[PDB]
Amino acid sequence: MSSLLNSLLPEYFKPKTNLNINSSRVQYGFNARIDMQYEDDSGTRKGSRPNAFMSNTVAFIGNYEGIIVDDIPILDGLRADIFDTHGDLDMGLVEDALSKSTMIRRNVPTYTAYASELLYKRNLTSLFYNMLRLYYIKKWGSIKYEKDAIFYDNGHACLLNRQLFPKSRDASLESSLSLPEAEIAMLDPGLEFPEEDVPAILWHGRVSSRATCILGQACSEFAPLAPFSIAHYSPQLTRKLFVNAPAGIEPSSGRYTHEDVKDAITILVSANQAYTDFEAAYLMLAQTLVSPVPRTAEASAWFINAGMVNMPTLSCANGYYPALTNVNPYHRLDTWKDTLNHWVAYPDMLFYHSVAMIESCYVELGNVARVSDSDAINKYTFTELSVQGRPVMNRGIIVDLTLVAMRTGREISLPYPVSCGLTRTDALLQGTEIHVPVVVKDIDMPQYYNAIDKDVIEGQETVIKVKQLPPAMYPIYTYGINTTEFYSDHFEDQVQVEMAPIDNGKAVFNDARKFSKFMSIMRMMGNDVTATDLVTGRKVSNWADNSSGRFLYTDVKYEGQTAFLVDMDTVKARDHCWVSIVDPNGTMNLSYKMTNFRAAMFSRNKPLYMTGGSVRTIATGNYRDAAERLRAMDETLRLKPFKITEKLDFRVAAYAIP
Amino acid sequence: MSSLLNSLLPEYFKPKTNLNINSSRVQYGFNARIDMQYEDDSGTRKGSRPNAFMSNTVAFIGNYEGIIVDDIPILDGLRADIFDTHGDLDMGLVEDALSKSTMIRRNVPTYTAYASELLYKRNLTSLFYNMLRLYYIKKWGSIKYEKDAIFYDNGHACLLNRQLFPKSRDASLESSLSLPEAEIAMLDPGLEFPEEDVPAILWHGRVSSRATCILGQACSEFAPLAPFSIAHYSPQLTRKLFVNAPAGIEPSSGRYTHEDVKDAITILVSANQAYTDFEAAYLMLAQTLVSPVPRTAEASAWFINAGMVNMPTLSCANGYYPALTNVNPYHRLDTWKDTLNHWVAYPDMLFYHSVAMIESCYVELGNVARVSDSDAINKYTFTELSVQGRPVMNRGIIVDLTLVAMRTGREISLPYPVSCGLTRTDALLQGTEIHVPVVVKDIDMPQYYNAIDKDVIEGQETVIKVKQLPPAMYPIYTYGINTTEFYSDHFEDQVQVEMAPIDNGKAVFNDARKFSKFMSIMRMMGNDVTATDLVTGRKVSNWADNSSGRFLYTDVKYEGQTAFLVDMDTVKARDHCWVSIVDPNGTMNLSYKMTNFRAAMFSRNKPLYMTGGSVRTIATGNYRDAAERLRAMDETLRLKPFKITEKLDFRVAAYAIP
Amino acid sequence: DLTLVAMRTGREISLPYPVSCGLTRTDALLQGTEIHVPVVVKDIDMPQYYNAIDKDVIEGQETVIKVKQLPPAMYPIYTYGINTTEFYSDHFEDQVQVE
Amino acid sequence: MAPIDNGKAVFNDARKFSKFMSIMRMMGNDVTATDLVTGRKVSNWADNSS
Amino acid sequence: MAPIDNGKAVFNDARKFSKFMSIMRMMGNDVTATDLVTGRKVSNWADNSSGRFLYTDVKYEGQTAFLVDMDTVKARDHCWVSIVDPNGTMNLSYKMTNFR
Repeated sequence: MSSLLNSLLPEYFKPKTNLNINSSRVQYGFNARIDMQYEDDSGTRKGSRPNAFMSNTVAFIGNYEGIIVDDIPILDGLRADIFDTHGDLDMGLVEDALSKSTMIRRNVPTYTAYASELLYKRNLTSLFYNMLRLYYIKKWGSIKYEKDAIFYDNGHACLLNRQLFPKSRDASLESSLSLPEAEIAMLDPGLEFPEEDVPAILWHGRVSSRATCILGQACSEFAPLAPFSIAHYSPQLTRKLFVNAPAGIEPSSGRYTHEDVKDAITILVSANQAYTDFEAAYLMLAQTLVSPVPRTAEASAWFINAGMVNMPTLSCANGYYPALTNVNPYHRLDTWKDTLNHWVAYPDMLFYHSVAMIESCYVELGNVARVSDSDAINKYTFTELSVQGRPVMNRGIIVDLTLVAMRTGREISLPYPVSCGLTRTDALLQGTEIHVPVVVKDIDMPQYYNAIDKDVIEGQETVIKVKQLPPAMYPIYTYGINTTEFYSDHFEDQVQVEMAPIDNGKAVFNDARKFSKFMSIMRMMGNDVTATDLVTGRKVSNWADNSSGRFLYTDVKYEGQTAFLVDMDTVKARDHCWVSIVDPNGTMNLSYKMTNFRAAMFSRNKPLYMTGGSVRTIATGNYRDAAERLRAMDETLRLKPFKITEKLDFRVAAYAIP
Repeated sequence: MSSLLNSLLPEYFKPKTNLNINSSRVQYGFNARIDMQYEDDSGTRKGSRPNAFMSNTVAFIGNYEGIIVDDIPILDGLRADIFDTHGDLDMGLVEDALSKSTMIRRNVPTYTAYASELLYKRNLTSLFYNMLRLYYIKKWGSIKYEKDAIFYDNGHACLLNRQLFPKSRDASLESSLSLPEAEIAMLDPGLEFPEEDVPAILWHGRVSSRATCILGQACSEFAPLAPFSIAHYSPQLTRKLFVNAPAGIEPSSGRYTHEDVKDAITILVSANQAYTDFEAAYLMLAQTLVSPVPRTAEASAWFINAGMVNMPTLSCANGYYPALTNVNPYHRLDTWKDTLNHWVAYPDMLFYHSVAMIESCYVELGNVARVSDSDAINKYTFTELSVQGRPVMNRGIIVDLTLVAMRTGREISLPYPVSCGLTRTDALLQGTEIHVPVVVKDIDMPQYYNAIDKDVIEGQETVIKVKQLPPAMYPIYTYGINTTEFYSDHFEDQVQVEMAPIDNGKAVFNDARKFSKFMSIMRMMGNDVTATDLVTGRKVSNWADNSSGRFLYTDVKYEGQTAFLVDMDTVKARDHCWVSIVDPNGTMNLSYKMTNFRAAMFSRNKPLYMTGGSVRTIATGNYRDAAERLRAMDETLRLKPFKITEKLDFRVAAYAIP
Repeated sequence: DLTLVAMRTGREISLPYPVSCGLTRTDALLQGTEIHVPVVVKDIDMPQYYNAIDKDVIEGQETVIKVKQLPPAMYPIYTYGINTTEFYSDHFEDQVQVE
Repeated sequence: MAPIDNGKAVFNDARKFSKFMSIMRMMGNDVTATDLVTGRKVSNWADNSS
Repeated sequence: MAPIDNGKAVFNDARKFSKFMSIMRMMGNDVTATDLVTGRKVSNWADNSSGRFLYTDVKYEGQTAFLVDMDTVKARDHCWVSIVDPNGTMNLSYKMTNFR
């Protein structure tokens, strides 16, 4: 769904057609200008940060596994006459439709019996999913995965790719997969009984020598060596695949270019009228394509256990009964060919749509994790209250699109309630502390991180405990579309806090909200302050994340209640503007303004520049030549948003109906 | 009748087409949120179970035996001209109709004489019944039956499959039956005198190679090895079967799929004009598709002796008189094709219609068994007063439909008073003791159950004496639509047990009604209560079921005087998500509230999900409006043009609609 | 073929029965791949003009031309200036100003 | 208190800490608080008269 | 801005080419383009004294098309305004004050 994911990008940013990705890691952000103004009891001070880079990091590494499941049928592309006055498939009219379009009327009773059983299981989403993955393996087939490389690196702790991904070796993306080929047989017209558990698809003219090899490899098993996002393990779709081609198919060549895969997809969709089936596969890949690099070491807990990708079962009966597919197809929405027309024009735009989607999900799960398990809307019952359709199960895409609705605060709508794709909320839905394996870089590691072994040596491999899941990403593209108090991602804001009395060289902050505001100010001024949690006896630091220049309360790494002892004597000066002061006095007022946003992308510690021309808009209106909006709002999936209502605690988040 | 069985299903239940059954046991039910409360002089203790599963276990096994009986003729199908004003065959118009036809002139006088006997032989219910069973045998053929498997187990008593079903070998449903084929001869139109005691049917065009194999096996003896419900014992319907098909009958293929049986049925109903015959066969199979696993150990008395199935004799004389069947048939009700049209569209919906019917019957036979013989509407005379027709004998479908009418509280209407199918009320009307076999687990069994021995070592085969039949199923689909105080299936309920501090926990229940509600609500709260009768000296436990989680008064297994001593310092916490009664003092007040309902099904201790399209309420009007429409768009290939439009680039072309 | 004629003339074509028989022309178009047409050369300076497979070819050699986009096979003559487009430029009056 | 906290409560306010510790003693409960800054301990049972 | 195919942007028009190199000079980016007709390299940094670009620095009267090298854009003088990668329609609004 192009028009949906295209809306998530910020109004100032309009990306160009091509993007030459040449690495397994891409930073994306913006260069903003901050105009700070400070006032306290001592006096006033005015400064200005001329260039500030706020960015996340996203990679092409994510452990996933495929399962074949049975899902709903997509009834789009079938002729409009077989459907009655309502949006329902009548078997009374299928008998009539097949009868009028043949001379041999002996086969009508047999044809109707088989058609009735097959039409209620038609889904080509799994075939297009694999065909799309083959396109990007050939295009970006020079990305290197080194086993003894770094995953996260702060200075105290470190995670290697040996950990998080065991049973892996060093390989390029083209060298990862060695796909076998399934038998692409020809369906001779005259066969009366459709062979069971084998799909048949239509084709335009002669099946090319290259087109055979693509369809053969798309249906086969995926068995990777290196952990890659677009080369994840998938079960075998089918053994055989019939093709009702008037001209006979040619034998498989063995080799194909990425350009040849586009020609295979464009023909397969046009012949079968499977435009809505492609839209499902497009959204399903947008989830998987890229995975987040964690903000802090604790945010690696999300990516330990392998998330399951629900691939629908491959079934189709267009090859057997080509009478059912004619020139007047049935569609629910009039904008039902937009997603394919967008991809075929601008293939590399999927990267930006993928980054936009996975950001929105992992940002909002930062809030859902902090919700107490004694309210109406909680981690267990947030999807069920949101959805207003009838899917098979609240899994895959339904979970992800619910989180996008909660982020943007708008009603998202799909034509069919499809439940296919990655489920992320697995690490969240379990009342157990997660054991992230880490490497010790400095001797003073146990003071900061909640480590098992309290005495360590540089080189030792230990384990750290994570109870509450912290935010994996900060808002960048979705910055200021709706501002929560937790992130505090405002354009303009006036922070007011009262400074605690400095007894010896230490200031006690008993309250939780005041402590968050204090360290948030001192960070924007650019003062590396270090405080001691009195309950646990572990040191917290506002400079936890360098990439995103902000302080979240989850950097304390202790759910519950505590009091902090801030060290006011050892306040280091890392980055100093003219605003920056060391000695606060009385009531601290900081008023900042953010202006002059401009998007910038970094890859392999150099600037990554966009190539090609400017993207012209392709989009169809609500009506072509349709008079009355026959609402048909019974079967269509609808996802209602939730607004965060702030309360006194500040540690707990709460959702309400707007 | 699809219509009346559809209304039995709950409002929240939204069924889909396909149901992938892969076992011989299904736990259908619903998930509800129970808000329990315990109020006392000391204070209130609140609990909340967010997902409480109330289930009824249903199996695919059950001993049945078919017998060929004489039943009324179904006159729906014959041309409307030969019928008089009253609605009976006016012989004289038959002789007129045969004379003005395409019949051989020398046969008219001899055939007209036979008409008086042969035209009143119209009942195809037996053939359609067997052909429906062949459809489901080949569809769900992979289900297994093990000999030494657990039929029932409640911890104390165990009942194996060897006990109830001797002469039983372990085998799959597909490998159970080995059906021999009956002769399908071609009717010679130039036959001198019609052969009575040999049925002759009509057919459209040519009898296919597979249709011969299906009709051959349908009119044959069912001799099963494993006691399956859809493969029970049936006698040989007929030896030979004539088929008036001018196009010759092809010889038997040998093999056929489940889709080929649907092809055979749709041709047979259409040619013979026998839709009311199919409606009778649909309701027959709805009774005897699935049998309920007994709720308690002593509720196995219903399934000891084999209940007889009444199959009406196969008799059809359409082959001899082709002229009398045409396109203008005589029918009583206008909605006479609705039952077939429903089955062809949604075959797997019969499973839901079957469980709805047996749950309605076995619930009502529960509270019919607890009435004294000295009454107006009693055990023996509940069918006679309800029935306002003229059936041959009050058996089969009449007894099952009258029980459904009592449950729902509505008027059930059928077009013909047909008396065919299973008779359930067999063990009830006998009014004698039934001896169910049991294998013991513990050594302290015969205190609880009314056993034949008083001391029994573990692993011994004993006998339980059941006098009054307890309810076999708890109401789940019919929950709080026609509520009785016996089952106590309310949304809101409360009980007030009155105790004084002078009593050291010990309470005596003089009343029987509130004893039942106390013991039931304590089990929702997850507390194992063990009462002891003061008069007799037996013991009862509220934990006497692992499906519904309720206490019915028939679990006492004795009718006498009510003096139940419950000691409230021996209450043990058994389940999870439970409220604790540590030490009560004064008057106790228990209460619960069920708020929302969500349909759930379980199989092999895993969730069984419904897949496929959205099932609609098919009406007679929804198809014949498309017949009124006719697709009246004159079938004329009108090709509309597209004017090319030039813009800035001129290299690429752009087409407009006008 | 009838729907292409309807686009050219700009009128509504009506047949009594929706019959689907005859030649199908749109075959090489829908494939959307490169086609390899054979050619015998006359001059030696051929492969500058045509997108040939070889860069130097002696006269009388059998070579191959790579055709990607299909050029028009016929120019409009009978349908000249009835439904005019700017691509063909089949006007009665036309002018161009080179500055 | 929230369920995420495993029984442990921090009293930032001094006024309601006094009322909590006092009412718990009427109810006959021996509470022993520990100061986070200094590291001393206080017990509500510090009298046998009032 | 012309579409950057490989690492090269074709400027067919004469006026648009003059405005492009005039912007990139004020930002302070030493851009080098190749005249396709003559086959000689033009540079916007021709005169250091006067900080502006005239069209006569091409040194070819007549009509031509320029192939601008977008990969080899050096950074001689950088203010905070200065960017290397232009995208779509470029707008530059400057004000000159405080002459001495």
